[PDB]
Parts: sequence; C-alpha cells; structure tokens
Amino acid sequence: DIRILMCPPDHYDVDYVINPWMEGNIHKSSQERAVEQWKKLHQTIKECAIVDLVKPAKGWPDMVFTANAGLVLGENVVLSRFYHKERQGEEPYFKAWFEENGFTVYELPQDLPFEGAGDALFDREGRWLWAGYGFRSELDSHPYIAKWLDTEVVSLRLIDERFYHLDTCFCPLSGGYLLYYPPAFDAYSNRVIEMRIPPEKRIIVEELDAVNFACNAVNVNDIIIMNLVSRTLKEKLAEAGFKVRETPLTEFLKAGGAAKCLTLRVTEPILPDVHATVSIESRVIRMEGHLLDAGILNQALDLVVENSGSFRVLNFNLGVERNSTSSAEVRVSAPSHQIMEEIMTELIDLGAVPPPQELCDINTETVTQGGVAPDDFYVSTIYPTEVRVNCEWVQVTGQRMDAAIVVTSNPPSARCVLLRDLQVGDRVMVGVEGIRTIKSSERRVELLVEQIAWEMRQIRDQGGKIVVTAGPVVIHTGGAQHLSHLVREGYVHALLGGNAIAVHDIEQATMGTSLGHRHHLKIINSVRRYGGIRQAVEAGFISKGVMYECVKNNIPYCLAGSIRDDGPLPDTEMNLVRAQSRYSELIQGADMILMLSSMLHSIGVGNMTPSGVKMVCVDINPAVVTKLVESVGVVTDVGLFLSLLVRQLQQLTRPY
Amino acid sequence: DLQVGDRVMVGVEGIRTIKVSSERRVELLVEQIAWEMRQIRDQGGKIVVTAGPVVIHTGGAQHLSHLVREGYVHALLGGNAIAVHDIEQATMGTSLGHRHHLKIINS
Repeated sequence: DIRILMCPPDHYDVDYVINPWMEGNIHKSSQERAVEQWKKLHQTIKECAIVDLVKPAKGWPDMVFTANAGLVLGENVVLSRFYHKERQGEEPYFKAWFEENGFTVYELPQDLPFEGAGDALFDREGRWLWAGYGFRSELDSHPYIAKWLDTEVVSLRLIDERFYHLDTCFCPLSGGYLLYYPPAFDAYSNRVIEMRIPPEKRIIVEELDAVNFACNAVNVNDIIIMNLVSRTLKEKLAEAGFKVRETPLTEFLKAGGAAKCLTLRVTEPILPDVHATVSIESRVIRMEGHLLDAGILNQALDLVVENSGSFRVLNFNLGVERNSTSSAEVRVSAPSHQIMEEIMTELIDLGAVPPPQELCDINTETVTQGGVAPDDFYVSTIYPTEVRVNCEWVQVTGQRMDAAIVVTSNPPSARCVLLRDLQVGDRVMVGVEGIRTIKSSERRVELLVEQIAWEMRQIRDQGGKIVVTAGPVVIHTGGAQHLSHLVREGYVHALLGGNAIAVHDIEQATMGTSLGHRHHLKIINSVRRYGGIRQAVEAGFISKGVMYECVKNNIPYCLAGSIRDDGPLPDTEMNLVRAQSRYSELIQGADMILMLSSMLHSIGVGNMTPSGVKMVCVDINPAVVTKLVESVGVVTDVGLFLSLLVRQLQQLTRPY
Repeated sequence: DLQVGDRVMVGVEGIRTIKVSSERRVELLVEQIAWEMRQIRDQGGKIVVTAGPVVIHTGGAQHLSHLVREGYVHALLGGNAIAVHDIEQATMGTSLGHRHHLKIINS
C-alpha cells in the first residue's frame, strides 16, 4: 500500500518571482494544457499507487506542488515553513489535511524555514533521510526533524539557484540507488554522497538531463515516472531494474516544478534500529572586534556560508558612543563535526568563544612520527595568537603562517614550529578550542612613495629592521644606483635575493651592460675565481653596485638558489632548508619589508613574515600587487619606484 | 531635449527608489548565461546585442550569425567597422591589408 498525495490545478497561475524559473513567466501559463498534463500524470501514478487528492484554494496557485506540503514519516508530518510569504498562506490548508487524515502534525519555528519533501528525501531503503539546505531550508532546522521523526538526517548543501530544491537534483531510487546531479552540490556534500552510496549505485545525469528536471521523478518499485528522458539516461536507467514511463509537464516548469514536485508520498517506511541522531554541530561565538563600521561581520558570515555552514545573528548591542565598540553574539552551525573546525579557525582571527562556559584550554597531541604532525593539528596564521595553557593565556612566539603550534608544559610556552622541525614527543596544538588572536598601472604612485619614504625615515631613525628582497628586475630597470644609495644611507639592514640579481648587478657594475648571454658566465667565473663576492670586492674587481655596498657597509645578504641558476656564485645557497633558515634569521625583528620584483621570493618571504611588519610590494604585473592596510602594493616599474623613493627620501633627510 | 518652461526636479527632496579566467570557469559562466538566454527567448523577451569588429577578428562571425538566425538577437548596435569586416569575410574569406576594406566599401 503506497499512497501519494496530489492537488489539481483548479486555481493554478503564475504570479510570483519566488525562484529563477518564474522570472519572465508571470501569467504566461495556459491552464488547459496544465490540466491535461496534470490529469495524464495523475492517471499514470494511479496505475502504480493510491493517489489521494486535496481541494485547492483560490489565491494559492502554487498549491499544486504537494511535495512542499511537508515531510511525512509514519503518521508523523513536519509541516513546512515556507521561505517566501507567497506560499506561507497555503500552509493552513495543508496542515488542515494532515490533521484531517490522522497525522501527528509538527510545526517548525516561524523563523526556521523548511520546504518539506522538496528538500527532504528519504533513502528508499529507509536507513536515513537526505535533507538539503541553502536556499529555502535552514541547516538549523535539520536537528529538529531528526528529533521529531526519530531518523537520521544527512545534510546536503545546494549551490545552484536553478536547483534550489533537493528533489530537482536528487532522487533516491529503490535497490539502494541514487539518481543525482553532482554539480548542484558543494564539494563536501558530494564527498558525503559518495561516502554513503557505492559508485555502482550512483546514476549521474548530464547537464541536459538536469535542466529538464530529470531528477524530479517519482519512483514506485521499478517504474519511474518523470518529465523527459535522454536516450542515454533512459538506457542507463534500463540497465538498472527500473522501467521509465515519461509524461509531459512543460506547463509546470514555468514555475520550476516537475513530477516529483507535484507528488508527496504519505506512506513512508519506519525502521526501528536507526532511532534518532544527526551529525550537525552548533556553537555560539561572540565578536568584540570594533569593526562594526568597515564590515567585519560580513566577512564572518560570508566565510560561514561559503564553507557550507549556517548562521543566525542572535544579539546585536551597539555602544553608547563612538568609543564603545558594537559587539554581537552569533550561533554558527555546520553539517560535519569538524567543518566547524574550518569555520572556527577562519573565525578565530576576529573573535573568541563566549566567556561564561565555552572557554576551554587547548588540546595537544604528542608527535609519534618524526617531522609529521598528528592530523587535525591547528594551522597557524600570520596574526599574533594566544593559547590557553594551564588556565592562563600564553603568547605564541615566532608567529608564522602555515606552521604548527608546539606547546611546552612545565615552562608553559607556545611557539610556531615547522612540520619538518617537529621532534618526537612534541606537544602540537590540535582542534580549534582555546585559541584567540589580538589586534592598469598606478597613475599617481608618488603619493604612495611619499608615504613609504616618510615611514622608512621614521623606522630608520629609531633603530628598526628593514629588509629588501631583490630580483634581477631591479637591475634591468635601472635601479642599481638607487638601491645602492638606499644601502649606503642605512635604509637596508638585510638583503634577500638569489643568484641572478647578484650576477646582473656585478655585470652592470663591471661591464656596464646587464641581462649575449655569455657575459653572465664571464662574471660568474671571475667571481668564483675570487672565491666569493666579499673577496671580489676587497680585491677591487667589483667597485660599485648593490652587492658592493652590501659588503662594504657590512649588510647581511642571502642568495637562495634556483633550478635556473646558470652558475652558483660561491655565496649562493643551494640547500634550500639552510636558505629558508637564513631567511627567517635575517627577517627577524624587521619593521618593513621592501619587496622589489621577485614574485617567487615575495610569496615565500611573506609566508615567513608575521603580520605586524609593513609589506611594500612593487610590480607592474599588477596582479602580483595583490598581497593581503598593513601591507601596501604599488603598480609601477620598480626602477621608477626606487628613483622616486630616493628623491623623496632626499627631500626628507636633506635639509642641508 | 529640454524644452522651455519644463519643470525639472531639483534637489534631493521627495525622490525615492523602488529599486583572464580559465576556460573551465568560462564554460560555467557560459552555461549560466545560455540558460538565462534560453529562458528569455522562450518568452516574448527582447535580447539586444552590441557588437564590434572583434567579433569578426576572432572567428565569431559564424557564431553571431547563428545567434541571429536562431532568433536570439532582436536588435544589433554596432558601427561601420564591424559591418565592413563582416561583409569582407563573407565576400573574400578574410578580414583586415587595408586595401580589401575600401573595395568592399566601394562595392
């Protein structure tokens, strides 16, 4: 006994803009064709199951889509709470029928939307219930369902506005089969779908099938009725024990709905073994970041949703004055236990768990494999972080992004450590609990140059670290003299570069011409003969240039090797672990980093730098200027940048 | 177009408003745009196309021609250049040296 509930198009029209299928189809449906198609489908489904009808109401044309009435399981129905107001008025008529037919009707909070069997489809075996969220259904409603229906709820995120309902891209079929369209779900939901359904049991549809609502199909044991099938789709369906019976429903598509949308199965099977649990995790967080202006909450909520989570802003308190920051508490939910981990790590950069009870200390794990952190280890960010050790806050030392946080217990410290450096028995932070943080080329470059020059003079006068990362482009663009001048006047306290910039600087210094390729080897050979850059300067072969000024004024430099190196200068470090160590050494205590046209180097040095340092990244690309107010990017030629910088620094340090 | 004696709204009072990618991502954007176009075409919707000679230079004459043929284009906004280049590609199978242009124009 399979019973299906339907509703005739006695008052069917199109008057909404509820979904992308309706835009442009207002009052553009002929009820004659609609009635003919509804009668055809009603008879076809009557051939396979018992079809109960409900009387429609005038003023509610979208009542024909009975799948949105609610989800029914074993005399229990969760009445729908529609997202838009245009279909909330039909909820009473549906509730009336459900109560009139002996169902234990449950209603969801008025603020918590759920659109029924259109967004909740049971697996045909009855083991669990797929439930979709994202457009019309809320993730925060999925635990309620599980609690009220005593079944498991597996959550799926819809990402395409065309398929805003689960039953438009998802159809559990008998035999444990799943007919679905993967592009309608995010990466995590597809991973879940594959985890639960074996590959032999998945019927993926091509895009052409999906756009004609192939997945919006009703299946009684072996027969499957749908709107329209591909020869390929029909043949693959025939490969399984299912026999396709097609019927036209084009008139209803003008309101975004097919055969499954016009039906609701009231005889749903109940398994006793499953009883009632759902995987969703929920947490409350508070954000005290003063950025109430400037939009901190918007990035928080976009991160939550884009990472397959949901949110509801609970309390918003605005201050009494421009001095009192506005702060708020937010509930964040996630379909997977540790998708919450990703959301929470991304959030940690701005706010911490609420004070009264949600504050835990940090969890750590011991290192069993040499140089391998245990999985789920917390990944450090650029921003300064504090860890809760022995109920006390410990500042993390050597803050770096893409590292592990290693904690020492008897002296309670926490430091950033690379994966390779991890020694056995080290305690690495794990999870997210207990961590907190604290706070078209450019036309008129010369304004940025004025700001940068003043900042450089300020940080130089007080003794502050300035590091310059250089590439051969500095030489190619006529910037040798300007960078050398910067080195003379104490504006360069460390130099990070490679083989190429050194050989080009020395070539322009000796022979005047930089960048036909033979001069490179002549210069490299000479410098190798002297045994290094310092020796070649002290002998008198290198009289001018950036490297000359670095050796003369005793400025430390590090030349990292490259696979492109045509000849290693004796100084060029060809072991890159040593080079990375030396880079971190020379970067330490820096206040500004001038990055001059080494893209490969600039990303690595930034990966080595903490957030507090101001990063000046100059290039014409201009996409390599996209580094992200604590960092400045400039879109010009690096030689021009250096010339303007030296001029402005003169106008600043030359009142003589 | 202002005619003498017209009463023109002034100030701010009383006015209110009821109001290079990889080919992989390009094909997704194209899927979305194509679906929107099919929807607008299947109703009495108007699609207007503004074209430049770049349509011809990149081998797109045939595709735009197909769009016009299959009823997806209800108006064309362009200039002299796109027309002369389209007609040149139709007549001689090439486009853009300058000589062939004028002969076409003269014809």
